[PDB]
Amino acid sequence: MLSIEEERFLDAAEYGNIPVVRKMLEECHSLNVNCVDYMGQNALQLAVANEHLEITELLLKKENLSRVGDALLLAISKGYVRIVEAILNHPAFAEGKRLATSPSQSELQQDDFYAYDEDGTRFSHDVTPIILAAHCQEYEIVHTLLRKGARIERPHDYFCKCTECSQKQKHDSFSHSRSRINAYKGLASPAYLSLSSEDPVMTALELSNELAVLANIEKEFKNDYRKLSMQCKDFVVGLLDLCRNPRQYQKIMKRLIKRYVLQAQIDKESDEVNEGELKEIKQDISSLRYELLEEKSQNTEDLAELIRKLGERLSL
Amino acid sequence: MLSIEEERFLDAAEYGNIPVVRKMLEECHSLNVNCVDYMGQNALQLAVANEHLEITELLLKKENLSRVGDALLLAISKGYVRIVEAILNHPAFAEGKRLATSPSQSELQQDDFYAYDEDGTRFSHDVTPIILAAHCQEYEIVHTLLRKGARIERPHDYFCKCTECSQKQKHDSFSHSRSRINAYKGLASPAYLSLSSEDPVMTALELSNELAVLANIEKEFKNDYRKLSMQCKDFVVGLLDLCRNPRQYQKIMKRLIKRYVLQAQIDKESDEVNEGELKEIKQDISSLRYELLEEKSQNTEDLAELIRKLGERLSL
Amino acid sequence: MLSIEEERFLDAAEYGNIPVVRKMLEECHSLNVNCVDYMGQNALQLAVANEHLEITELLLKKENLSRVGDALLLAISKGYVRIVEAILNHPAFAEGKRLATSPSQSELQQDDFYAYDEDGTRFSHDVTPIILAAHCQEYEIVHTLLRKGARIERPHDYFCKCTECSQKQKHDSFSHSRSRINAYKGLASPAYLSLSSEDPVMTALELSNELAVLANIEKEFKNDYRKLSMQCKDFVVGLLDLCRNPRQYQKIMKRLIKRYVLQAQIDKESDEVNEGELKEIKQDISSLRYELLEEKSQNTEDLAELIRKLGERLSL
Amino acid sequence: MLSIEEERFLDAAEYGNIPVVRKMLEECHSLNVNCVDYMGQNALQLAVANEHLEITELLLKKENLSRVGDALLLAISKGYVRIVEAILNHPAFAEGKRLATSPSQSELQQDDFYAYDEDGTRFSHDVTPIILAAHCQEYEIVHTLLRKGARIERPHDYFCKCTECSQKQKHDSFSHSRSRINAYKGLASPAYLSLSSEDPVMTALELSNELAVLANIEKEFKNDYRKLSMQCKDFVVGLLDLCRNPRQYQKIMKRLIKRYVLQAQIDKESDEVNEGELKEIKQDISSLRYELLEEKSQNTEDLAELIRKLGERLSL
Repeated sequence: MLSIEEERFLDAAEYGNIPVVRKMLEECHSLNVNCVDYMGQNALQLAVANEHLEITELLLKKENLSRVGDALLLAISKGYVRIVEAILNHPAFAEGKRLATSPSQSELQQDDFYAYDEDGTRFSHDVTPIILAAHCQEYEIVHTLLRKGARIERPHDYFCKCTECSQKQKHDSFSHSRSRINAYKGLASPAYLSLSSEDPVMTALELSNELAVLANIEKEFKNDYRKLSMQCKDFVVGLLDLCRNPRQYQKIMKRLIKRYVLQAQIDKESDEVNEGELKEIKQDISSLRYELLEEKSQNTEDLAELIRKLGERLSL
Repeated sequence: MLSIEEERFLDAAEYGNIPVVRKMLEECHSLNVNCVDYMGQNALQLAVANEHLEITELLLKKENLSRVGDALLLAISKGYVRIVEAILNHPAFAEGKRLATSPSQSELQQDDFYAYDEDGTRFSHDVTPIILAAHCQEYEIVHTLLRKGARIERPHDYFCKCTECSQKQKHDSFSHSRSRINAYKGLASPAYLSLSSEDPVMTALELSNELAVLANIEKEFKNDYRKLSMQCKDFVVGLLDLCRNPRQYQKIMKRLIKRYVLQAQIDKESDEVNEGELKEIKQDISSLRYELLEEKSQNTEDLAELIRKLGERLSL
Repeated sequence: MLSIEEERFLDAAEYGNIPVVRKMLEECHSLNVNCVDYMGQNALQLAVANEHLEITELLLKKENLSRVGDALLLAISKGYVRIVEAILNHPAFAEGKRLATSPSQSELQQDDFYAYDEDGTRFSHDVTPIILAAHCQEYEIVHTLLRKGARIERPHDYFCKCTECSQKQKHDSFSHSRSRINAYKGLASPAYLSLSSEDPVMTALELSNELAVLANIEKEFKNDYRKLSMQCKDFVVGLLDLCRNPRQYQKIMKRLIKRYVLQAQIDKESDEVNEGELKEIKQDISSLRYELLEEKSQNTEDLAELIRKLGERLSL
Repeated sequence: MLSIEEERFLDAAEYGNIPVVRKMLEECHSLNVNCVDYMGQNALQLAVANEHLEITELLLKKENLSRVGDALLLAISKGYVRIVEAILNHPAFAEGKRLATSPSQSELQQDDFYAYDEDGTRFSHDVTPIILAAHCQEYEIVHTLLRKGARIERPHDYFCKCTECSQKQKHDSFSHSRSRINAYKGLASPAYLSLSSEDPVMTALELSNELAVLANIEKEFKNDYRKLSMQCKDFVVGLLDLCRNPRQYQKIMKRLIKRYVLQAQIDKESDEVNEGELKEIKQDISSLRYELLEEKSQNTEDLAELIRKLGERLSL
């Protein structure tokens, strides 16, 4: 099943045995990168799912064997930012990986024998931030390149083929659950009020259909909350006048962008507390533990070298 | 009542005085392992109930005097995993201790003059994980050997004798509260839908009796939540078709196992916060405190040795 | 108002500048122990109210000037235990300070120009644990000596004089709010069911009066919760039989003591989280900060001494 | 967009790279203080909004380029105290900056191209503590100088001009939301009951107007809660008599000040937990990480110097 070195390396990747991870990796043994436990653990997914930044850095140093897609979906599926910046600095990125032109075949950084598929066999990596409304990740993605599928309503060329394949329409309502959350339309492309006011007529035309109804009604609710929240955070008369309707308009829009984003980040920081955040704090404490103890052992090794030098001097 | 060394050793076992625990244990005094305070504290139960992993390792190094049963029931009664792996690596385990063939007599790793009996004088150690739905501990136990009592409904050979003894039927309803929680039937033996659908008829036949009624009704509720939750996490048509009803079936079942286990672990990590987790964090901080301070004292001792060597050189 | 050394010493007593507290105290300046800020802060009350154990130890080393009563009432008014054990090891204790024979005059370890009076000008120190139901502090106190006022109902010798003085009857209902909470009657003196069943008739005789009514009704509720909770945690028939009514009786009573105390400590550890616990965690982190940084500065001082010795050797 | 040193300095100002902040600042490069990211981040606002006290100290050491107004509004908008004391020790303060005599023009320590305006283009810095009811900050401010606008009801000299300018009346109701919260009237100027009883007639005269009604009704509710809370915390008859109506009166008022402030601080410390406090704890852990690791690297540098000295001795 599992050798001794595999269990050492996997518990090291779990619990922040960072110098032990070093002394396992820089030894040239048959290290067997991508060892999987009873579930999909993959020795890197554990490092992402437990806030181990430098372990992910050391694993991305070895670009021989990896599974980067589930790693990025873990790092976005929770509120991590540093791990996302570490994963995006990789030669399988930087205008090498897009989302629009893609068949049903799987490949590198598309999960197969996955630990978990997030939400579908055809599922973009810019869909996970918007369902979670994580803003800074969308800054990073749209600053790279806006990754939106630009969904289409029945062209019937190859869309009818995928309609005849399987339950694609769940992914259709899911793709419309992309385009109307707070974070992307608060960051997409200017005159946000125009796009916000062109959404709910389209989702009511979706409500002409009768399959996924209440979800689209909730999307209309979210659009209404957007409109009211944009009407709330206004002080002077000109703010209200251009919320009702050149350079000053774009300045006022950027001001309301800043206000809505910062009040959304305040509203995220006034909630209850999940246990995963305490899991992250415990892993921080354990990483401090192993780093400080084994670098103190390195200090004792340097003192032993100095003692050997002094003993060689005293023997002389 | 208590000597000075006993109070030192007990507060050391409480609060993570790990090098003080070392300098007490490796001295060959009359150390009096298994000293008990005002309640059952036992100098090891404090280490388990306060997240002190290395103290439990050092105490399991001395296999002279111990009380392992309450230690394992503490380590499973809370969400500890490392302490469970430390306790199970012990010569009172590894196919040396089973659960089925057992009389009413107590023995080693069966608590007597206990700090606490968990739920009964005849109570298996694989019952505590399932009431708490801790998954990884059940992976470890069933990977050792599935430990289920395989309960029986009135054979009247010796079961009638224990019926005439005492209130065994509370333990009967308790033993049926084992077999229907999420974690074990999500991990027992394949075609989980068959076992889940054979449960509620049997618990309705229990509802023919009128002693413990609402508990069995709640078990039927939990089975219904299982069935609906298994119907939720499906995407393609074949998933729904084999949830409705060879190799592909077993693959689809393992996929749904992975999905349900990971969404259950996400649902555990989105709750409120008990104070015992902050107790664990405070004990982590205190363990860091004592480790770093007294190993820094060891560093000063090494520098004092180097100073004595340099003074002996300068005197020469 | 405040000199520079006073502000240094007060912020040191707040935030865990433990070696700075050392280098202020062991210097023989006019240190002015008991400096008070804008409110009652007293340079020791800050150490108690912010979890600074070693600072309280160093302040109790200097027994020249102090204010111990408010310190003990802070340490009991929150859930501290180590600070209580540190304060009780003091020559103003250990059968030197009692609670029954006491006039209205204030003295040492009775607060005057206090930061705060807890609940009254005549208020025992064993009343604060029972309102908070902190168990281990009551173990320590009753193990020293049970400190109960043994309240009396209208003797009219000097009780009528204090009745004619002021609103003593608020303290009368408060003194009856001592004697019926979970922790003391779970730890007072055996046959707890007898005392629990003799309480509510007496509090109904208090309900014959009409001043503080709903409080006494709530005390009767708490007594009912006690009786039902004692009826819950029973397994064998003999437990129920002696809960209904020699050596085995005392054994069964001690078993139910252990069970009720441990389930009460579990029920305390499953609640929501107040911000004061995070204040304690932040003060732990700051204490680690200042200890590790300034003892690392001591290590650099020792290395500078070794460098001076090596330079004196190389000059030779 | 951003150079390499700018990204290094900004992530250092975020995450507590305190010796890296030192080695960036004390190098005499074109460091570009006040670099702004995608939103207003300003390299100091990140240090304030993430609990980095020594980074704010090092940034206030360089008084060349700064933005102090948003820094103080961040430090007061959350519950920080040490950062407020660090910011107020600055030559743009100490009776150099007032609040009453001020036109509509912006200047130093008045935000422009701000990250965020808190509540208005004319908004005093003593308004943020009272809406948050932070007590110690108001002690510091009123101990400097009470900063209240002393609002006026229609003088029509220049007040009518600002009435004709814009929506000033939102700031009028906001300025009345200053003067009636718990913290300031619990700390303003004696006979608090007189001011508390002169408030609600004035806010009912505001309720003669019909624009902001329910807010003023809530202010009357808060005044009623004040009056009832002051009536609660009384024990002797004289306390009730002077709450109903010389030296003893002022003593009793100061006693009730102490009692109400300390019970308000207890009521703040019994709430649920926001995630921003865990953000502060994570930043404490990361600051400990970088400090201890890079000062341990300094210790290794000192040992390397000692090794070079010993090698020069052994070569001799």
